[PDB]
Amino acid sequence: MEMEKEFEQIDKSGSWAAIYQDIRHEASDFPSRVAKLPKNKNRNRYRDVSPFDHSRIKLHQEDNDYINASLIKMEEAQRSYILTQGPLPNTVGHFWEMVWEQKSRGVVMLNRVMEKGSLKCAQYWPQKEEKEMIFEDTNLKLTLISEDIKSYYTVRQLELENLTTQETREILHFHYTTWPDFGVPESPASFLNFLFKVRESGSLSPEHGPVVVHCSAGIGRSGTFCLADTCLLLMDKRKDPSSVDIKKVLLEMRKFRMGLIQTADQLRFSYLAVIEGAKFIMGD
Repeated sequence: MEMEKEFEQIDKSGSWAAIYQDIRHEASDFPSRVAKLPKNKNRNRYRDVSPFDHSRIKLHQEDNDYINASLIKMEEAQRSYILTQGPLPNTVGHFWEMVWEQKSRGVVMLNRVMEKGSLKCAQYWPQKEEKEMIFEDTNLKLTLISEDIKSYYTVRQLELENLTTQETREILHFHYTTWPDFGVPESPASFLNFLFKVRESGSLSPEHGPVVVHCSAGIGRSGTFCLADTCLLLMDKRKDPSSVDIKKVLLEMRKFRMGLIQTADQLRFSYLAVIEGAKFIMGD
């Protein structure tokens, strides 16, 4: 079925939970043996969220190459994304090592450091120009260059230096600051505006390594971001845009990382975002 009318049919019939459970039943199951080794327990935020072995990002290190991060490679859309958890106190150095080694231009953050009175990720970037961060375990230096605070999101320019080679690179930090503590946003308008700002920066484009996207576990809000982006790109590429099946796209992405889209409310919100976004692209 098309999307917008499949949407009203699920709303009127109140069957979002049943659609979402079908997705959970059909989703791929692949091994995650490296994630579960004892030496990696303090490298995982949640015991039930792990990267598959076949798609995990490897650090270029001979001691321990493990990080909780996955490469989602979308062949028809010609887009790649790295989805990862919010860094932990003992993985902030690994996180920036990955950004460096994978040649990423942008980092997309969809959570606040504290939510619901608890810490959802480490304070992994500097908050003042004159107070830079040094990660001694991976030999990197990170400096805040500039910051632009808007009503729904903040964009930062960061400089990452590889202290071994003295090479430097500019990284863009796109921080969506207004996702509510409970539930999903009422309108997708600010999320779409945010997606378009990431796109306009070049961070999603083939002349760079894959964008790095995270929330707390790296599967819920993070899944909503890449699912919406990929669905809108396919609608631009194909002769028949109404052929894009958001459930099929989601199952394809779940071949590369488990658990993408965590609730039926996130599934409904993803539909809404693609539907509204397809009107603004045009023709408009």
